[PDB]
Amino acid sequence: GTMYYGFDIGGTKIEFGAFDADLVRVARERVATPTESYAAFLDAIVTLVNNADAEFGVKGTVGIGIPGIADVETGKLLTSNIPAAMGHTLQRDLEERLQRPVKIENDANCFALSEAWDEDLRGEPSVLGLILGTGVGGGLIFNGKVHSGRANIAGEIGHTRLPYDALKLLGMENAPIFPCGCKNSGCIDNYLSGRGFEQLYDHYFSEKLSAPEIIAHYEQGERRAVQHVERFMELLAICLANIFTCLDPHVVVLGGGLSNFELIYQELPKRLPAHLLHVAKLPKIIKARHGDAGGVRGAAFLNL
Amino acid sequence: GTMYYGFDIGGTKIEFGAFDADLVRVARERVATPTESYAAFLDAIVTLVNNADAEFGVKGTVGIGIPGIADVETGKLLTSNIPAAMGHTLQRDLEERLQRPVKIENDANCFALSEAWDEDLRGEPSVLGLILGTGVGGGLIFNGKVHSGRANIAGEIGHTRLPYDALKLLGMENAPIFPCGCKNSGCIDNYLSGRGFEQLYDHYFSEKLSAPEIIAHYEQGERRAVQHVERFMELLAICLANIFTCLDPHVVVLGGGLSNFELIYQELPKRLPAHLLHVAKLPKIIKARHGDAGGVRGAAFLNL
Ligand SMILES: CC(=O)N[C@@H]1[C@@H](O)[C@H](O)[C@@H](CO)O[C@@H]1O
Ligand SMILES: CC(=O)N[C@@H]1[C@@H](O)[C@H](O)[C@@H](CO)O[C@@H]1O
Ligand SMILES: [Cl-]
Ligand SMILES: [Cl-]
Ligand SMILES: [K+]
Ligand SMILES: [K+]
Ligand SMILES: [Zn+2]
Ligand SMILES: [Zn+2]
Ligand SMILES: [Zn+2]
Ligand SMILES: [Zn+2]
Repeated sequence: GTMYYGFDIGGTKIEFGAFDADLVRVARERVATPTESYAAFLDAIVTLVNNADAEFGVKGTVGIGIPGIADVETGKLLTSNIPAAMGHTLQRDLEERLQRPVKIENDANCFALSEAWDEDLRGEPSVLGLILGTGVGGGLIFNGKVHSGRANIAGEIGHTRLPYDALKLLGMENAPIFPCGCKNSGCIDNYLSGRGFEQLYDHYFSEKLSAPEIIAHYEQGERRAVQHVERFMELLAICLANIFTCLDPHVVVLGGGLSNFELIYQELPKRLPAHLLHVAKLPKIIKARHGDAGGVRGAAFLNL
Repeated sequence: GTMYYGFDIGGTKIEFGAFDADLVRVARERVATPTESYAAFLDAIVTLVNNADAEFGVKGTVGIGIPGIADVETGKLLTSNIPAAMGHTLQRDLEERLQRPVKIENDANCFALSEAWDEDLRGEPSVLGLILGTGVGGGLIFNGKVHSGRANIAGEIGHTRLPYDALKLLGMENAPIFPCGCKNSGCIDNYLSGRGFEQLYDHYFSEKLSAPEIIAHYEQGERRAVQHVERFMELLAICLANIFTCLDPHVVVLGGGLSNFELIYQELPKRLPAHLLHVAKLPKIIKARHGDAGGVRGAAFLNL
């Protein structure tokens, strides 16, 4: 039988998953992300493939989802989330030290592919998978196929700069201009992420709270948190309206930590129309149907 | 046999074209854009279909390209460029008068489809057709098919707001914030168009010159025009790099009046790398291969 393996490699932990011909998840393991050695990164992955090869008596197709980009020419990763990985040719290493073809894909692309494979979305002309978590990431699907881009950068909406209307909301020349991991400044990755949410609160209120704690205070109706959340929802709507005016997606699926903030699903539909073109219609906006598993599933499904 | 008609309806004139089984253009007419009634708009179009039906002894497939958007639900056109058309159910009114299926498409979408049908681009995974003219328009092609969007708004990059790095180039709180036809403000349609090029020159130098005259003065090395052009090319690179970080197109084809400013093909490749991600690669950037005929050809090729 056909087995499909998937890996979701994150900053803090690696997640492994195995799916059978019916796509039933028959294995799930989480090891910590080995950092400060790349010998140790590599090992963790080939470890899990091997264990699983034995345990099911086969060697199945392999897919990897990682944050950042495999250079379309050299094969080397830009991934400032994973110190241990950066600069290496991850694909090639695994491809021989495993005796079979390895597919590699950006994490947001895996997420979008996982969500779009749902029966409900499979025939939509376009799907945008948006991760609002550690960073801001996008996966573009057109007629069921990932658009990965000339250099594997398609959907890197997190490294676009705040638009004018967002800057105006945040005070124009007084707006906080956050530095970015890509080395540019004012990229939305640092505003609409969970970390961006926290940095914004701290900028206006001079207190170093976590997103969950701000949100808890919001649910208690506390004044600063209510003001922060109003500002954040308007900022989110402005930024997304700019993106939707370019992409006009049929369905937008949200993932990552902030996708669990339920107010988003109420506030986005109310706030987007003001920033969209007058003749625009709202996309269908939905919370991820597979929770946190999109990375693993999409990585495995690269070899469907 | 098989004839294909195409119409390119602009602000100033309507252009008609007819193509045979081999795609040889056997007819070309240009009538003025009737704007004092919609009775007169409609007429101009049905006129030319009829003439051509007779003269070739057949009535073939019909495609129309127009600036703006036919409502994906009702059929009604938003085009503030064409007063006479706005609000009406253009498709239906023509689908009966001629007794056959009539396809309608945005002008930038037709342009991109016309360029993408070139043998050179036919198997490119993506093509962005970009019009820099009266306004700024984009046509998105993925694996050879137009992405028209949830509400026919895909590629409306002209109605995205200037990014932070563009505002910084133009002086931040001192940057000119131009009003837009869509009723938002700071849309790039009013900066990167031929009219935007003119308004920026006038903002900094208080003289009302046309784009051609500014460009002529640039070619003479004159101080103000050289300063303006340097600023404009940097603004163009910044805005496009933001868009390319989202879309990552394999090929970018430029059309419209400003696409004849040859300096763009030299300066864009030099200036884009600074504003793209470090791992990004330049798209193939090319001047339209069919000159000013993309509207007509793409409109005709809707039925291909
Ligand atoms: C180059 C880079 O680090 N960009 C990443 C992006 O690839 C990822 O999809 C997103 C969400 O995880 O976070 C970041 O914005
Ligand atoms: C809403 C609107 O009028 N947008 C148009 C766009 O449709 C067109 O493609 C572009 C280029 O011609 O100019 C404008 O930006
Ligand atoms: Cl001066
Ligand atoms: Cl220059
Ligand atoms: K992506
Ligand atoms: K368009
Ligand atoms: Zn960035
Ligand atoms: Zn507290
Ligand atoms: Zn606008
Ligand atoms: Zn002069």
